[PDB]
Amino acid sequence: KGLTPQSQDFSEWYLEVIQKAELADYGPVRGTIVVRPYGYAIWENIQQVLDRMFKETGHQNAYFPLFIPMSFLFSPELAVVTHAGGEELEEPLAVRPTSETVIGYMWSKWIRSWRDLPQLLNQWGNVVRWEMRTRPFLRTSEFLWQEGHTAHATREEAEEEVRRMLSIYARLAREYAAIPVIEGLKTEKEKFAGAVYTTTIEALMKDGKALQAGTSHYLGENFARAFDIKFQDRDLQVKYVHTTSWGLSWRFIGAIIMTHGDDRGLVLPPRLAPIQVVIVPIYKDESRERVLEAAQGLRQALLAQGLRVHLDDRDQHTPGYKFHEWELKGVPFRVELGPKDLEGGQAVLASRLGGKETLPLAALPEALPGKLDAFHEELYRRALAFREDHTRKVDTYEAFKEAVQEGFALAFHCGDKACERLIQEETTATTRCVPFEAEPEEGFCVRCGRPSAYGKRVVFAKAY
Amino acid sequence: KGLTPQSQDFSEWYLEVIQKAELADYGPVRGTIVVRPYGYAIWENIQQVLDRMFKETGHQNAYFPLFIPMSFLFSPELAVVTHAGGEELEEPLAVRPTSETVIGYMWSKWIRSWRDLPQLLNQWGNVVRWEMRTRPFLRTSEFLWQEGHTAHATREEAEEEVRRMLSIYARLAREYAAIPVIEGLKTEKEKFAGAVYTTTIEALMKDGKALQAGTSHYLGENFARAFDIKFQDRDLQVKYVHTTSWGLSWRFIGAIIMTHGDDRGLVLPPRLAPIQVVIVPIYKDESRERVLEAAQGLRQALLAQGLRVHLDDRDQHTPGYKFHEWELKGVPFRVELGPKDLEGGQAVLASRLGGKETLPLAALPEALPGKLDAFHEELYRRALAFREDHTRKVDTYEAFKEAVQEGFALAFHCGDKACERLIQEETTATTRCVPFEAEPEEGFCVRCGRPSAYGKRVVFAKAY
Ligand code: PRO
Ligand code: PRO
Ligand SMILES: [Zn+2]
Ligand SMILES: [Zn+2]
Repeated sequence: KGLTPQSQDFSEWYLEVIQKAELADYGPVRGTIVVRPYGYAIWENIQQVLDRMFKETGHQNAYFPLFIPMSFLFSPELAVVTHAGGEELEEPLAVRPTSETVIGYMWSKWIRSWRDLPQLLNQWGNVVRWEMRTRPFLRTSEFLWQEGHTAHATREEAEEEVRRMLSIYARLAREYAAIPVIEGLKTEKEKFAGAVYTTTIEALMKDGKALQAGTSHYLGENFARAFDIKFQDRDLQVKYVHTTSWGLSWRFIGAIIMTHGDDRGLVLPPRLAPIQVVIVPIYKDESRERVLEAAQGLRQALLAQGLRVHLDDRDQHTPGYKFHEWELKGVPFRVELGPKDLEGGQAVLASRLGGKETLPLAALPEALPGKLDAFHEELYRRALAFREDHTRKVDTYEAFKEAVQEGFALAFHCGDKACERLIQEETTATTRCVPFEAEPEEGFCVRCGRPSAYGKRVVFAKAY
Repeated sequence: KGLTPQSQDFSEWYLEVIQKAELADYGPVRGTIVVRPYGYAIWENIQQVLDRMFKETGHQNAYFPLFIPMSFLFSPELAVVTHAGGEELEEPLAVRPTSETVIGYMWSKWIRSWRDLPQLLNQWGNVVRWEMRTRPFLRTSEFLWQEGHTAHATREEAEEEVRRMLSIYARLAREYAAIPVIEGLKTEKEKFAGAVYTTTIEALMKDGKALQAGTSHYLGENFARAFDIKFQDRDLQVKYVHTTSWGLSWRFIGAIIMTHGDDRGLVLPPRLAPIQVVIVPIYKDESRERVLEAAQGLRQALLAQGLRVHLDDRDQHTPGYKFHEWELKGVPFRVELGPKDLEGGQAVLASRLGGKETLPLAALPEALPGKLDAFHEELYRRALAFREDHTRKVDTYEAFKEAVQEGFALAFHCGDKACERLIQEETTATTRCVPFEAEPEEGFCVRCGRPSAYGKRVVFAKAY
């Protein structure tokens, strides 16, 4: 019995694919999950790519405390520790749901003058925002992520940092995850608490719902003032720094799953997939040697190409079982190398996106690289296609209600929080972002009729 | 205030070098510290080296929960969360002090047959073991580490795993940290709670005190039976699995500090140093372009050699500041590139171990690799020498008392926990380990006079 098809019950599909693809399981504590190897592998690949980009932009990792003094922030989202060291604590401690306060506290002492700027930090680690309904990679009390924090002398430098980091997320999304996104500003109601403004990249999942794939905020001098973070400038004048904050959690994995997955299971993007090419040898005692020798040789030839290949040499599972598992886990390509095919110097190259073809083993190494890129380009093409097919401009609240049932709704909004909150209360849909690049338009609020704001149509959609 | 020399007050020297090398700082919560970029970079290299070794030995990373059900274990060590989701928990959760239980729980349901073995897992993350007084990298409530957990079908396979890992640790210490260690067994009184036997690698710091650089435990089937972790063997019979456990925390960093640091600050082992060669460009307005062009050229030449080089062209600090900084931070080699020397195609290459010499930029790329290797060898050499000069066979408790005041004391012990405890109560010294490879000797306990156990002399010392 297969997975509950996407069109049947998308939600139940998602959970099942995660279990079957062995991406994760559920821990003994409600709301907490354990990321199994295969799943962790995806995370590690995302860490690596992001790290490079962070480093190339002059950022450095570090590590701040897990516990934060309540004074700095019981709110529901918080997991609070009231007892430690056997005794009850005078002031309870919050397990970090985010680290801006603690970092700010530390910057207050490290920063003295322009010589201590800019501060370009990043932290890979966990955080805790309490969750009851456990949904691997989408809803979990605890989750892993990357939270970058920076401090600058000028406002201009900070704002450039925000967009720089957002773009890095968009690039990871597009060039590495084959997930098309939309860059823009969150509305006042939707921004990060403490930030003057929040930028974001919004993606559209296969079930028509939007998902924020990453975020970068301009905190101005809000945290600087709160945590007394000032410096003496070259002009001998003492000023407040301007900080920024940017993060991307393993929710990005859920994005990968709900964007490219199908009724057969996962379909991982080549440039982030732990296994780009699995090799399943087909043989009998008589040809075991000659094939494994030809298989391993391929393995080595592929490695030499810099490809992430995996030789499923397991001598205890039918080639079908293997084939199924790798299909379930979304391995881009699969090479079935057997007796008869080998004899002509060829083998069969199965594509996860569908199709097969017997090619010459000697050509595989030179071919695969370019094929993987095609595979990636195709994933993106379809995703784009899907979005185009699920995006609609609306001028009436009746058309809007229809649109947010299928995907993205481009509506005019007055800009009033109460009006936007009403739209969510009635249709459950929210504002995703006020796109940076969008045809400039003026009109009237699709919900209250009053004159539109933002000078362009806002992206609306039901979101995760 | 300069660095309190080691001979004056080693402890104050340590706290001081850590602050001055900007390795870490104290967080807003007691017993908490923040690892600064430079310090974190050290940890990263350690992660990378250990990761490669773990992977080459078939281990895969995963990520289990931060929270552990209290019933799986308020002990002083624990940091308990009693409130979450805006209400008081009916069952207070414990912040993991170690991931033995949860992983066992998971294994209970993941393991069914011998097909599901061996289970070779590793996790990189944080744990919390409440601490009152805070001492960077040695005593902190929260600390980062790597904890390996494996499950095996046979007892032999488990024990081989145990030693395999300890050896990897030992290799890390020796070949990478240039820190000589001693592989042996912890006595019954000093083993890991829940383990059959605990192996370890003991190192001697420059203050004559011992320090555990890492441990590997044979848990037998204690956890397996406790969490009902069994499998159906090939012989159709159902049996318990045998599990191991091994860890190495950022305490290893503290080891690197107290093993090679001098009165001038840190001295980092080349193979683990974030920056192996730093290039500080000294120039004037009329010579900025020429100096920087050559400096960058050298940077690229060294990178090409696979060396970790850094070009310090910060505008927020002067040359004086920098040279002092990199000395404090312990960079193995320093390259002073100025206009005059550049005219003759030269620069000053200074060694952290002491030395200077104007050399032609063209020879540096080809010489440095070798020089670094020598640097490493030298560090190790001295470290070996230091230990030799601070290890002493003792046959009397009086001599014992003297030896433990300088370093290692090779004494005979009855093996009684009571006796061993008495020794510590009296001298504060502890058994570090009963070395695997040591000259076989029979005798009488240095403290109670009763016949000796372990068939060899037991390593004693005052430890961290
Ligand atoms: O939680 C957030 O959205 C910000 C950005 C990463 C760190 N904190
Ligand atoms: O704490 C210990 O010693 C074991 C080994 C690492 C995980 N737990
Ligand atoms: Zn309106
Ligand atoms: Zn005794």
